[PDB]
Amino acid sequence: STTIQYNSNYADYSISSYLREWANNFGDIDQAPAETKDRGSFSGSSTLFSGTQYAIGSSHSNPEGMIAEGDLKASFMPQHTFHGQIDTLQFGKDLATNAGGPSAGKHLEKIDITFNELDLSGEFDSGKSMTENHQGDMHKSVRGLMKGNPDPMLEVMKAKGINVDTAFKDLSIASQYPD
Ligand code: HEM
Repeated sequence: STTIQYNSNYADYSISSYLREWANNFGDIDQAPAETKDRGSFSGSSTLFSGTQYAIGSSHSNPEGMIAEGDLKASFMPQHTFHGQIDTLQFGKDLATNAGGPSAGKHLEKIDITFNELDLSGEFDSGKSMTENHQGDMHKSVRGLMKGNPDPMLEVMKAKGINVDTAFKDLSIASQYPD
């Protein structure tokens, strides 16, 4: 039931084509300095590590950013597993905080791509090991993007039957943002 909305500027792009460009400019978060490192923030919480929205900016002083929305949970130390369900995934640039500090959540100033009703799930089990907790679709695909790697997300999407090779122009589940 997933659909996609794209800026008219990325009509010649595909899901893979775009995400590879976004990730390479977002960069691997671990290779970044602690100086400029952004580990993302949760909002709609009462919580430091859960909320309805998760937004994170590039850790290499680049404009790229990402916003996930749904039922999101972070397990923190020692496993640090991102689990729950992502309904809406959005990519763009210039992450900006909403009026009311981080607590009001953040927004992207330039929206490129938006996945809707993606149904990106993942469970966490405290009794189980880290390795197996990291196999969840949600964690391994989002963590991959955080490490500037679009590949895990791309095979999760392909497993969902979503075409990641066709340009947004001719992709049936994708429509263009009115400019
Ligand atoms: C407000 C949000 C978050 C904060 C403040 C936070 C904090 C931290 C801290 C302090 C570390 C240890 C330092 C380091 O390894 O660089 C860490 C590591 C890590 N983080 Fe996060 N985290 C957050 C959310 C997330 C999310 C959403 C993911 C994945 C999608 C994630 C995945 C990881 C992983 C895989 C490690 C490896 C360290 C280990 O497993 O021992 N974290 N995080």
